[PDB]
Amino acid sequence: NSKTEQVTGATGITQSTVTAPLPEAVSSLSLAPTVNALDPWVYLNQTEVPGGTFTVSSATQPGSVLLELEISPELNLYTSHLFRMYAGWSGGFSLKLLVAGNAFSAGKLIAAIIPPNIEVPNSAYLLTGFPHEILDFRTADSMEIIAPDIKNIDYHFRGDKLGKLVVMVYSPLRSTSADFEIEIKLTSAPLPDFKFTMLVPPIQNNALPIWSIPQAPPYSMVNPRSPLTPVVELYINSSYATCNHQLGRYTIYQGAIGNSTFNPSGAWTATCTAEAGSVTGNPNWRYALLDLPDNPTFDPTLPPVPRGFCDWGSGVKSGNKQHLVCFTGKKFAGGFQDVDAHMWDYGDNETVGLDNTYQRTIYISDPSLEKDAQYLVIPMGVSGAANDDTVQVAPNCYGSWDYAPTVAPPLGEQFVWFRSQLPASKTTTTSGVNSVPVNVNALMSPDLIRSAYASGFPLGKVALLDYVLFGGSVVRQFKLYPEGYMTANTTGSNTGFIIPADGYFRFNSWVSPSFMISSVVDLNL
Amino acid sequence: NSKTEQVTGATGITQSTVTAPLPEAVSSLSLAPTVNALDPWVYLNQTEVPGGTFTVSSATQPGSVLLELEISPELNLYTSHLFRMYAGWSGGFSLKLLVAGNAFSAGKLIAAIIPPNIEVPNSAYLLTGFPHEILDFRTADSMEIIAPDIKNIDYHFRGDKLGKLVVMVYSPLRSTSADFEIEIKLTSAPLPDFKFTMLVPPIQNNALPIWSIPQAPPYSMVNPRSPLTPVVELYINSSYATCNHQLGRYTIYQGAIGNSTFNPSGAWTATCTAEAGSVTGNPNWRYALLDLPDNPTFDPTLPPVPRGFCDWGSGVKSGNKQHLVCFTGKKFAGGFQDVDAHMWDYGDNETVGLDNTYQRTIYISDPSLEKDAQYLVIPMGVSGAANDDTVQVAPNCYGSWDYAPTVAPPLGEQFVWFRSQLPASKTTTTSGVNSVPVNVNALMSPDLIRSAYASGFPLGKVALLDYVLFGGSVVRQFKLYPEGYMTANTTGSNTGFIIPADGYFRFNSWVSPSFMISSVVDLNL
Amino acid sequence: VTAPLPEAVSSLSLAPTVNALDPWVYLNQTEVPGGTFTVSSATQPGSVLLELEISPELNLYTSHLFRMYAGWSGGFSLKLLVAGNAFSAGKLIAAIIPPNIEVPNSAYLLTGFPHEILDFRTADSMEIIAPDIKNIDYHFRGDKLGKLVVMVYSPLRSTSADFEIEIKLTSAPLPDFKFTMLVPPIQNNALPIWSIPQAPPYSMVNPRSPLTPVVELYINSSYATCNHQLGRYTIYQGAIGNSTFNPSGAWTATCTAEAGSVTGNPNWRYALLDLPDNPTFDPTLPPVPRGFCDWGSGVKSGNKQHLVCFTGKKFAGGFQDVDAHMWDYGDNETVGLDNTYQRTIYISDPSLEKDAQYLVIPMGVSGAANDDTVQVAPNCYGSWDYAPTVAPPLGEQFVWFRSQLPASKTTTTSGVNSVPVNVNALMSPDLIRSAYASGFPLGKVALLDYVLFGGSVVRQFKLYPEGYMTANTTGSNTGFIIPADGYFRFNSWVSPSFMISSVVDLNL
Amino acid sequence: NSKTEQVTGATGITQSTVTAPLPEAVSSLSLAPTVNALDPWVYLNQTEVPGGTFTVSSATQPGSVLLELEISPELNLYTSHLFRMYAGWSGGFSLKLLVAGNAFSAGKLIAAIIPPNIEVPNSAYLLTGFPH
Repeated sequence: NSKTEQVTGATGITQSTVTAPLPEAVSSLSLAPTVNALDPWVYLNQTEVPGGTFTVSSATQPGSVLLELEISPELNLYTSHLFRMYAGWSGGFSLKLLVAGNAFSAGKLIAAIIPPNIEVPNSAYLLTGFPHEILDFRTADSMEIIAPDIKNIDYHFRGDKLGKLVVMVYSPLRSTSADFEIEIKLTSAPLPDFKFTMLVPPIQNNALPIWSIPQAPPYSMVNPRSPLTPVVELYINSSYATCNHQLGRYTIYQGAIGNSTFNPSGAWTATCTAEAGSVTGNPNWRYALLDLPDNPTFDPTLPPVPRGFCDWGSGVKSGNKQHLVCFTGKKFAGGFQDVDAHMWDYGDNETVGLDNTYQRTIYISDPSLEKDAQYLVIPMGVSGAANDDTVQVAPNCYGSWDYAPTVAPPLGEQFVWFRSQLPASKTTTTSGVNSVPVNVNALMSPDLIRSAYASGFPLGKVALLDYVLFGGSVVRQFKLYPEGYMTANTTGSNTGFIIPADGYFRFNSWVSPSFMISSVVDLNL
Repeated sequence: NSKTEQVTGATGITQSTVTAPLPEAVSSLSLAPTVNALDPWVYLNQTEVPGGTFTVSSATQPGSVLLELEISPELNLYTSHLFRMYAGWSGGFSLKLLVAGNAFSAGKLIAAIIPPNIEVPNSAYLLTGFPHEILDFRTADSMEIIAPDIKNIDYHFRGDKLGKLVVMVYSPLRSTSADFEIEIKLTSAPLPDFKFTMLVPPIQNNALPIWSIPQAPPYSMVNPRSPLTPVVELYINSSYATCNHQLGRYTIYQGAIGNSTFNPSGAWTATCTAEAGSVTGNPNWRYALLDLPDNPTFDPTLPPVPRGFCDWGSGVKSGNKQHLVCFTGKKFAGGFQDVDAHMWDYGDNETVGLDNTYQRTIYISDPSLEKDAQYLVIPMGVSGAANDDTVQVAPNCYGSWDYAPTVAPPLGEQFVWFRSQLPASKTTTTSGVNSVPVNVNALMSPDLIRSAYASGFPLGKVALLDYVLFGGSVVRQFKLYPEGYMTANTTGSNTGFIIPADGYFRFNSWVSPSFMISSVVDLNL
Repeated sequence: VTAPLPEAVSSLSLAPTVNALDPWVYLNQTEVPGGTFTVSSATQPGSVLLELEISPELNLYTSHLFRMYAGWSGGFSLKLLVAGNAFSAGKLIAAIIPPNIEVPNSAYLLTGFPHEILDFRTADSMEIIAPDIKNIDYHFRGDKLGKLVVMVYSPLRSTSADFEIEIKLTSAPLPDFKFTMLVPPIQNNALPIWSIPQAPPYSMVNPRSPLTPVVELYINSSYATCNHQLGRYTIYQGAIGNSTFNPSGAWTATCTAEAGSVTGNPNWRYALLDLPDNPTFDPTLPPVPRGFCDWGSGVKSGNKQHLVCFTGKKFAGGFQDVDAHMWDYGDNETVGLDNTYQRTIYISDPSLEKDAQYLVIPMGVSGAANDDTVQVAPNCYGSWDYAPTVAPPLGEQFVWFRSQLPASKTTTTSGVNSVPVNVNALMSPDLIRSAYASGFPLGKVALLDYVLFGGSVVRQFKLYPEGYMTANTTGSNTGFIIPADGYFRFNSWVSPSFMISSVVDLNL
Repeated sequence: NSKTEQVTGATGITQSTVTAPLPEAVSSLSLAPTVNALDPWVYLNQTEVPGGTFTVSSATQPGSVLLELEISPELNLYTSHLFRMYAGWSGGFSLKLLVAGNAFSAGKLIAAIIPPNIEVPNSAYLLTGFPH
């Protein structure tokens, strides 16, 4: 049907319609062993769907899909919670489309039902070929879409392909003011024919509807790329548009990726085997060969480094002017002796095949090194001319082993880094290397992703996180991606922006990867 | 009613009775805003209650309470899961008491309903003063107890005092065989009058019915008392009947306790301020005074140490024969210079008030230390004559600050320690201290407790954990207490028992603190 | 009759042909092919005793019939045959797990599923309805199916002398059970009955000593594990580790020189075994020629024991001066080469010139080598697929195929001297042949009768799909004699937790 | 049918059942030249069959067959004697299985009818595939 409500002041109308673009084939549930009814009050209340908020404005509708949601129990909060203790489900949902339109705007919206195994077109013209419903910004407030549960079986087990709701702009938004926006909110409630099938213990791989983040401050976060230094501040740099690190790379799906580990402190120390020969032109740059306890046969499919070993950058070919600093000793017997700060770097300069690379072979700048002895390596700083930027860029990774892929934030927003201050190691005698102060940035702390593992991310959504500072305002707002990085909308460049690490993360909602954060941090200080 | 079933072979009978010791006053739910019905199949199935398993054998019933369970939605698995999305509840439960009795045994059981705000007596004779039901081991298989929901209000909000089921042995078990036991299992299902009241978002402080532990191996666990060394093995020592550590002390309720921290690697390094004077008789044992960034005014209510600082033991008064080893440098400018392995210990020997104590003041064994300069301290080993036992016993804690209380395992079971091998720091020149190899044990890794925080422990129960080794058998079985330690039943002494750290923890069930683990590890190798 | 989960008759309107069963198959209760298990006082609570997929394999007749049909539908009726006693008490839980749901490892979680409490006092002759849970009209092959899980709820305690309760499931398809789409009877479901060919053990080849006939089945209390890479076969992928189906043809290998002479023993010269099947030196491929010897000598040994092989120089179309030389794996100074099943070996002979290719035919052991030393194979490292170390369940010991290697005595300076030694193998390929020809039921273990003396003496062994036989034994013995002239007779399919009633008395 | 008798002293029960695992197709004897009836008292008395005694104890059931008897006039003593003066026979037999069991023992027995030209399996699991 359709209901028309005259707005306050009689300057327009408001249409609230109920539409069923596709007739529903109600499953008889004949093969369902049990038909588990829901709480009748679940049908009667409408909850915001995860990822069902979008803002239509100018510079919108070049062909984009505003929201695309699978018709499933995950739409409603209470059905999503209930499904954890159930094995099957059936029945459609009542999709309520809240539109914050105005009588003095212009433009149209189209929402369509897309059956399973059908790709979503990137054109409203094609989208009109689906069971659809046209919406006008001048008079719309709420479209109740009776979304059917399209299926060729009596009830869904987990993993089945499901129908989708796709909403995109049909005609571009127009308004006199350039700042006008259209808030679009979608809420769901199961249809009265919705049922669950078997009672099962509430342990599932399905993501929790709400992720509860412990109020752990960022300073209590271990820095994967600098375990011995606490995280002191959250960092944003417009220059750092790309991360290639192998440490601090944790993914919601397949655990720690690249060379990352869940115990950065325990995996920070590594041992290397000494061999004869040195870098050409530098007789004291003795070659070393890192031990691979997890890859004893040195399979190319396995990482050519110990797990969690340092991935700091030292420049392309910069052995003359900068290096890496590690504590180096020799294991005499039941321990290491004569441990001192030595000078080291990856590769051997010149050949780009293995220099500035994350391979097995390294060199240590001291003549007393003798072969084939085992030597301790604890990377602890940079010495010659290294700054924050050169240590930010990790050495490249080659081969067939599963290294962490290079990632970049979507255009318009920057990475948020866990920044720690690495102190310098000054020396007054000739036994040191006289390191230099430097800051180390990591994409992501292991523990917060660990907290995310228990709940999990709905597929496929990114977590919108509120970062609360000193009891309420100011509240910063970030997006956490399942790939293991966190971003924020920015204006300006401000290479060196600082956010205090005294706050705590608070889960806000699930949003699409293309969602724009309403709260934009101004880089310009 | 009562049903008598003749056993197979006619060598006895089997009584399955339904009893209602206390009549139920069904709440009219007149003030309930909504009455949310449950899935009818929830009423029809019986699930094992958390902590509702006990084994009656010989050396039982000296007055003990076998099980004591509050009548609440937490009894049933599905009601416990459902209650997370509800604000109130009402109605009783159908408590099914499975008894694995035999016709050729002897003894009796008594189960009673105890109203709220009434203490549980430790005598069956007193327990007969409650609404009770007598059970005989010869003929019992299942008593259905209609447990009422005793209340003076229409429905329960969270936090209300609830009635209890208490089961204890009425007459001692007797059998010809000395190894005979009585498995006692209790299962619950809500009564048909059970209802929920308001629909609320499923975010509550209530503990999850099932705790999902990630399959993180113990070697990937950070060692709080030795962050730089990975956990290599799980350790059991019959001698270690008491732990007084301030690191590795994490509690499900109030976070990290004592001096423990969630980032052991980041808090391992500390700085001290040098002052004039040395320990009497040792001019080179220069006094040092640890900096307290979190306690700048040095309030006695706050810890007199930096968070997460080393709590290793060095003996009562043993400065002559053993010490602690730390890397010590002086912060010249923007970093520390001349960092070398130095010799240090808590207190100043002699006075027990501050020596072998966890207070602010320490001494460092070098003459070149000058005051009042700031010095780096990274504890990394022990030098003189320290062994595993002396480092196991942490220095004592005094004052009004909230230090981690000394804990001991209940009689019959021993602590399970996260053991790591700390390598020695040998020196060939005169600039070292020549440390000694030693092992460091911690009660509990921070991350596993962190995983426990998301789910939480039901109050008040301990988690029974299966430790699976190399794909199934052998499966070791431990109890994890909310205070932050893990135990196991043992036979023998075997000071130095070793359990591989390659497994993973798997949650089994919730049990009472007094529960005896069926799987007993034999200490004698 | 108890039904934890109701049966929903699946109409079968979409079935092309509804193939009705023989009506007498419904009326005859038949033992479940694999639903046999034992409960003992040593069985830990919460341990899974029986995992049964609700499929046409629950009944002997339907299991045989299913090989002709592409689809099926309908549940089963299960009857408990509990050989209980008057003295034991305990509980069992039988839960119905719907498809695509993981089986929990604790009784606490298992009680969440539809279930039934089985008390040994009254569990006998109790009827269990095994529902067919599906959202489709009928099942195809390879579809996920519901499970029947039987777990110990209360441990079996006895008021008298301890007894082991034996429980057998008996099944009959429910009257709604139907088949669809007749297909040729070559389908993948394992045969409910396995017909072992009549062949004595002594007619089988010893994988770890092809040249020596197996003359004994051997049980040792001290062999708690097996790390061999030879004689390792599985029902699923056949030969595993470095095992081969032609041990005799794969026994000989060749090696090449290195220009090295071992640090400490100049007479010991290394060698690099060539890998015709691994010429690209792939770490993920075995760094050993296929089927090559995996005898063990010890750790940091060599001054007291080695391996003996026939070594010759290949000149042209043959070999030069084949003589018994004395060899061993890896070096003798580093872990990862010594006592490691890898490419590098050393041969004790002064004359081993540059880049020459030398034949290697392992033949025995020398020095202070013992049966125990050769029993333990060298370790395996790397990412190449090697056979995992296996151990029998507690209370059961491996049954070995024992051979008698004769010594080789030399009265001159040419050649070395060997010591008599016995070599054991987990399994000859001959027995497994028909086994994976017919297949094993999912998760079940073949119970075999070793018929001896024409039937007067019959030993019972459990043949695991992983490729070893275990025997229930009492007492301890460093070596047990079993004649190899008998033959194996298939008894039934049992769960791996089943305890063999007939116990071998080792201390005789 | 089935009859349950309570043992003396009430320390157990005793089941005496009558079972017909395979329905009998009674021959009409249409081609029989004469149908020679037996003494009615022969049907009424039960005689021990030759070879129909076995002792089940420990070290038993490794797969063995305790007894295997052909259904023939040789089962009964009087029918065996009578068959000597007769050329043909038809009809089944009432096989009574005396078991000296006790309530405080454990174990089970399976008895099956095996049709002609079918080999006897050496496994109880296979034997369950017969009318048993």
